Amino acid sequence: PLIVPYNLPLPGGVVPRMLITILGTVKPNANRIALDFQRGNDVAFHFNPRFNENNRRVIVCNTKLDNNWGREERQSVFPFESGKPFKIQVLVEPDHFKVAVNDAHLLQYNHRVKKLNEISKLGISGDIDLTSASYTMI
Ligand SMILES: OC[C@H]1O[C@@H](S[C@@H]2O[C@H](CO)[C@@H](O)[C@H](O)[C@H]2O)[C@H](O)[C@@H](n2cc(-c3ccc(F)cc3)nn2)[C@H]1O
Ligand SMILES: [Cl-]
Repeated sequence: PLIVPYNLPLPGGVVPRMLITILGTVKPNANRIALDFQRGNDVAFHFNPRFNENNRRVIVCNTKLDNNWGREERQSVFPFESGKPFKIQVLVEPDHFKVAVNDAHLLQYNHRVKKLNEISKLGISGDIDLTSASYTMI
């Protein structure tokens, strides 16, 4: 329903209590997905499901500053399944992004980029059919 890669503007950046919801379906035989919360060219929060990294499924999270990736954070809980519909919810909290998939808490990612009100775009990329991408305040 939406064209991938998709850019969702986040007007005025993010703020605690802001909830971002992504609905879509993973393609058959998917290889990768990425969500990129961006501050200009920097990536404040990269959330990257990998379906086949050495025959393991893993989510890699990181930050990109001045074109350099930092220290990866890895989660081996892997809630996505090729061919199936999913919901990703990203709740901005004071100290971290809090991510739930299909209504189950998955991970938290501490804020490395601290100018939250400059994290003004979300890019959505990879091997999905994207149904919708939106935000609200809770
Ligand atoms: O850190 C995180 C980054 O990781 C690297 S790979 C990394 O490379 C290190 C040096 O060789 C190595 O040391 C680490 O082991 C290994 O993980 C990815 O290319 C990076 N990426 C992934 C994507 C991407 C684009 C579109 C999509 F739909 C899905 C994903 N765009 N950029 C990024 O995910
Ligand atoms: Cl990747």
